[PDB]
Amino acid sequence: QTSAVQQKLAALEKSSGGRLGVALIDTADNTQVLYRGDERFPMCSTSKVMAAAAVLKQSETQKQLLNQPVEIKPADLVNYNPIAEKHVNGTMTLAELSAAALQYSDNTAMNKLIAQLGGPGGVTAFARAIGDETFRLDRTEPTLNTAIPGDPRDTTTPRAMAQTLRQLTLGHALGETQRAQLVTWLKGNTTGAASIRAGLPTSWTVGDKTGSGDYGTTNDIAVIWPQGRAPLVLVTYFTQPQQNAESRRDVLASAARIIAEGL
Ligand SMILES: O=C(N[C@@H]1C[C@H](c2nnn[nH]2)c2ccccc21)c1cccc(F)c1
Repeated sequence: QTSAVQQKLAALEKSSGGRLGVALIDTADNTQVLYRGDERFPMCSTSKVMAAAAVLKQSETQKQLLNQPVEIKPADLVNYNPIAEKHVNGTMTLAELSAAALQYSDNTAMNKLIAQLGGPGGVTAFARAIGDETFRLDRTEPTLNTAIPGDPRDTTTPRAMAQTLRQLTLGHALGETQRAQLVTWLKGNTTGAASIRAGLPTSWTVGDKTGSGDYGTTNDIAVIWPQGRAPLVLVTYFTQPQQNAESRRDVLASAARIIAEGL
């Protein structure tokens, strides 16, 4: 069946020039709204949530892991590294790398998380261990953002990512202190005000992780605490036909607004 909310999302998509994927979980009743919910989309930097969560999981059996120093060398810098470049020829702890990856979208920090997990397949292995059979990470930064249409590498579906984000932030995939740390990091994101947040009432509290890539790929995944309501989990993925297409964060805001008006 096609719901009123799904028809509004289809109209938004038709006027956007691209392909839109949405998954909402409303934890008030566990109901879900999906739009292209089982189609694959390139995750881009939204995958940084899975990598940070995997390191948090490791830290449950290594109390000092998040304080372990990691060498940052000049060769480790990639294309966008606003935090890591200040520490070249020095060190950052895994907590510092996680915070930089999540809150500033630092790509060198992401690569250190991936290396701590043994490579992209270690992030995928963590996803499988928490019940996500869909997520796949295949490459490091920056090439995981190529976002080529039809390419399965570094993709997931909106339904899978929403379920996983719920388990990580509101469920019990992580220990309680680790879940709280992940939520704190997401709530402190610096990059998200133009994306899902821009479509929601301003009184609501949001933690989110954005992503952007080639093909105008514009993504956001969020946990939302509405005024007077149980939390929502919302994934909005968007990608366009031309490699050099511009970012469209307004499309993600519009999708979130449609979702919020449909509650
Ligand atoms: O790594 C890339 N962009 C990051 C992704 C990161 C961000 N965007 N939205 N959330 N995080 C960000 C922020 C500022 C500047 C660059 C970047 C990329 C994109 C296309 C092609 C490519 F080979 C790499």
